[PDB]
Amino acid sequence: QALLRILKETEFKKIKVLGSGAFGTVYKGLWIPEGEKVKIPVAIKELREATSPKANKEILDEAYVMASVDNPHVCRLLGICLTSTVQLITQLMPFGCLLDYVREHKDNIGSQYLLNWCVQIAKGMNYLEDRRLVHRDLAARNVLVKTPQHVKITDFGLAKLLKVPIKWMALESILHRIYTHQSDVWSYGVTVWELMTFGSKPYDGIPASEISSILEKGERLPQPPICTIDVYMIMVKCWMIDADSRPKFRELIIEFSKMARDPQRYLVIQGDERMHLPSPTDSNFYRALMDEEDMDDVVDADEYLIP
Ligand SMILES: O=C(Nc1cccc(Oc2ccc(Nc3ncnc4ccn(CCOCCO)c34)cc2Cl)c1)NC1CCCCC1
Repeated sequence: QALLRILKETEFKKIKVLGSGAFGTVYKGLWIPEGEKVKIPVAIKELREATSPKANKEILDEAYVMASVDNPHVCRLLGICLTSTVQLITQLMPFGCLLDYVREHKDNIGSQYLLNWCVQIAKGMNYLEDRRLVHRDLAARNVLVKTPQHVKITDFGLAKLLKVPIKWMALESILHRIYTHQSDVWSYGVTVWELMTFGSKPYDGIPASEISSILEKGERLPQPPICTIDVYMIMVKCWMIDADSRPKFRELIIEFSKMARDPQRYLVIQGDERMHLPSPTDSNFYRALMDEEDMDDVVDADEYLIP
């Protein structure tokens, strides 16, 4: 019944690799809770750096807060396994990361989807601010697609305890290692900019070492071709030097929700009205994650977790 489930090595299996980078490797696999006779599709993140049994209580305390998050726009930590390594277990998000998604589907993404994703991300970020949890690493690479209609924030927590994403960071975080919910708003603006450019790399060609001086001179990310000046001004406001003058996530939810009621007024996308995204049944990203032989008689995590 534990909110943070403590999993034995025997209670999960890594089936295939999903991704690999800085902090470690993510696998698609199955959660098979002991004696419960049920198989749950999960992702498994195994951290690169070794762990000691001493820091374990500090990791568990941090992990408890991550396991406590319950919002439809935030991924919940389902379980943890601490041995020589730290392994984290979460619900498999069967469409992958949003950064990749928008790059892939740039020809079938309408203004309605883009604006709805902005709303969902702000709602998730507002929920973390209610839990007094600064994300520190919001970016489109850390948002996951549950269905084309529904995205979720991931990769928050353990950050201060365990490469620097300079181009997403607020100026005060770069200069003084100040992180707050208002620095998260700055990263949210870069995130929205990534979505609206269908996954462009921010400040392409500018080296990370020069970013602080460019921001001090007043330079910012340019207006995405699809964005009206109403939408671009929201982004610009997220990057004000004065962190207290930036929008709050609560205010962002309101503004983007208004835009989402009349989407073609705020984004100009050629052929907008005719754009459709492949369903779970019609998707080959989805069917590639799920048509494996070992992904046979499974139960979705949201279902299993009905108390
Ligand atoms: O890790 C966290 N916190 C944290 C917070 C919550 C959960 C959580 O667990 C996971 C997070 C992400 C993923 N990945 C995926 N999950 C689901 N479906 C897919 C599909 C493709 N992927 C792969 C692409 O994922 C993109 C996101 O990386 C997926 C896997 C797990 Cl288990 C870790 N903080 C770190 C802070 C810095 C130091 C190290 C800890």
